[PDB]
Amino acid sequence: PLTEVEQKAANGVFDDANVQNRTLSDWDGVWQSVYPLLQSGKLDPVFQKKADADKTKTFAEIKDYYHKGYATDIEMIGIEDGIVEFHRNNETTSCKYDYDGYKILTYKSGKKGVRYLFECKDPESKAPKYIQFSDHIIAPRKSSHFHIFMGNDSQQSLLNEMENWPTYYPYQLSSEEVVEEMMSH
Ligand SMILES: [Zn+2]
Ligand SMILES: [Zn+2]
Ligand SMILES: [Zn+2]
Ligand SMILES: [Zn+2]
Repeated sequence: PLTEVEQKAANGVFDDANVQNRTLSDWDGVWQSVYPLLQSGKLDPVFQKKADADKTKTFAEIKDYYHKGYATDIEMIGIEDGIVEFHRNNETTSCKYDYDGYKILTYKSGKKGVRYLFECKDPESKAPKYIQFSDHIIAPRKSSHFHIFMGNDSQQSLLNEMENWPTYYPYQLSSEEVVEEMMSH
């Protein structure tokens, strides 16, 4: 239903006074890394239509951007009931994360983002200690796909990465369904 104002927001325009707190369950769902769709060339039409409206960019450099961009080996995230399970190699880790606010970011492009931060306070879980969802939303609302940044250093390091953003769409969707979305977008 996306409003028109929620849309200048997704594009990185918003007043820092409009961001609001979100909860872990904006991101409940079972979810699939779109990386394998990069790798089998399933996403090219996206990177195509994009070099078609960017004269600074060739199909080549765009693809290379999303390659470095989506690379993860967390194949699959499942989030539900306060817990986040990561699937890397026929083995999950999970942890009951705790909301720890949001950082507002301004990118080198003058453009802005909000990372909604969480942390694992479980001594006994083996999940990443620090996670940050960023999903182009600034206020409570169910995600449609998201970037998650994850690490065990601090929050600030993650805040520092602009290089990698493993990107997740819902498991329901077909490859055909995923690309469709990244165009109508
Ligand atoms: Zn501020
Ligand atoms: Zn698995
Ligand atoms: Zn993004
Ligand atoms: Zn989308």
